[PDB]
Amino acid sequence: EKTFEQLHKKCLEKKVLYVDPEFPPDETSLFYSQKFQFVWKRPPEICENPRFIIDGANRTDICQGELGDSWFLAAIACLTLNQHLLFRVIPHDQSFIENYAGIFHFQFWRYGEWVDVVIDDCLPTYNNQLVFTKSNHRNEFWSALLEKAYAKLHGSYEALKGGNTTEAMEDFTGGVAEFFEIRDAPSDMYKIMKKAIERGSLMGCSIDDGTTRMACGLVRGHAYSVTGLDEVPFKGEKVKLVRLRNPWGQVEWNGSWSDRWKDWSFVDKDEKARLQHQVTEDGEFWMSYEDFIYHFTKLEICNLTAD
Ligand SMILES: [Ca+2]
Ligand SMILES: [Ca+2]
Ligand SMILES: [Cl-]
Repeated sequence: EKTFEQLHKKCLEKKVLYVDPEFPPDETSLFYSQKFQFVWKRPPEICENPRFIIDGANRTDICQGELGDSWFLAAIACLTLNQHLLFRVIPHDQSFIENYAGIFHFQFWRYGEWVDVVIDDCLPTYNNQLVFTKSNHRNEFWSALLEKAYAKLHGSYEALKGGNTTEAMEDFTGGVAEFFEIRDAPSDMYKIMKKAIERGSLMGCSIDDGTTRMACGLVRGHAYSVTGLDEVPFKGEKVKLVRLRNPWGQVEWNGSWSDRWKDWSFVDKDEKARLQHQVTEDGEFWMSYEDFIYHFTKLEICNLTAD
């Protein structure tokens, strides 16, 4: 069939913007169950200087919109902790300012092989803003486009409503997903999680809802990304910590080790820097290992295939 390269070249020669026949910018690509609201617009119509990737592809670029696909977004965020893996999914040679023909592509691991998914860059908007996933930088479009490509792989945006983080992790790595009930967690699980993150394995977690917020700042039935583990010295003892990211890009733990916790004052300025401590409402936060195990019920690890 026609490769991305073939289609891209063709559009450039005809000086036309690609329109995807198989996943067109209309209601069919949005939903399946019902017929029901959004204007489709390409990023150069949304803003004056759109960019595919600004300041690197990282986890601050993944902010959930009006679609319940946290399971997928938590996994993208995890993937950005591992830049060399990330660039297999997101081909870097793509631009709005050079050889632009309104066509992009992404690679996913599917039937024991990398498959290429091609999309046009039309995206759902309302009042000229993205309604679905966006970057916290208003001119950056890779994450919105990746979501679109993944929606195409599943037939519609609506098909991304509900899923398991481990499905996305496998689709991005070709690794093998493993589950832990935190209830049955062994004594050394801090160490297990630490070794996994250092190995570049993707890790997500959630609080089971038997399938809007909690007082402590956590969200039930919601995929979080595990983005770090570390030990800090605090009042003469070493304290084990866990870092998580809510793929909403906001709404955080408000307990100990949270952003605004006063007893951060007792931590040395260099240690703060090593932990990348920042008081910012970005969805990312430290919490104690002890509080983590106490609130979270499910931990999912995707182990990279021993090449
Ligand atoms: Ca970025
Ligand atoms: Ca924060
Ligand atoms: Cl660009």
